Amino acid sequence: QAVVTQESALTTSPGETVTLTCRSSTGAVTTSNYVNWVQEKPDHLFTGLVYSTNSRVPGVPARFSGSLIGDKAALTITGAQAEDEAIYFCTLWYSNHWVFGGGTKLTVLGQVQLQQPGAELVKPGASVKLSCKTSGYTFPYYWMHWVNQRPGRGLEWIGRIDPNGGGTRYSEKFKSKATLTVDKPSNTAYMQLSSLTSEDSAVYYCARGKLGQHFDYWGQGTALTVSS
Repeated sequence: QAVVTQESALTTSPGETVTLTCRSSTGAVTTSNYVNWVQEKPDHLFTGLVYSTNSRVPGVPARFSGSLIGDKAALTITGAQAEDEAIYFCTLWYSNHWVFGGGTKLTVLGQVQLQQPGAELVKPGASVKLSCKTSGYTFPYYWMHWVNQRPGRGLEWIGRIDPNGGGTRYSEKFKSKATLTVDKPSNTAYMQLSSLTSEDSAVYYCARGKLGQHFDYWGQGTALTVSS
């Protein structure tokens, strides 16, 4: 329902400081929105940088820091590097669903694995079960989220599953379309999509998380094409 707005693009130079912001259409961003910041490199390489406003994901360089500034959330890069040229997304929580910002292309002048099939091709009307095989961590200690991205459109949160208890939570838009399950013996999360139409053509990502700590590691996505 809400709309999350980021700068279209920004340009910085190595060694400089750059600030990206994340705005909520409903009012000020508070810590109750649990903003996460995720970085997209080419070849569908998403990595989480900050979770829950200000916590840095372990292993992320110290030059990344998250905070609140005025009514907005902010990602500050102090001493930017050429490798920081990428697209930066923020996510906000609204009581029961995540909403993605539109992303900021940052131009710079000058172990845990989530394995997804690269693509799928099915005729309309079919059902499919996408997979996400994990390694490098103990599977049932983390939730698994699913996110999709339609061509020319933004990231949209589908839902999550907790492998231990089994509990799921879905975005209203996807309740009739998607069902999340796990197979713990093989460290695999599944998402079943039913009665596919051409509007279901998109890249579908699995992304790791746990309570208060979401979107740190990502699969590379399954590009699903529905066509007759």
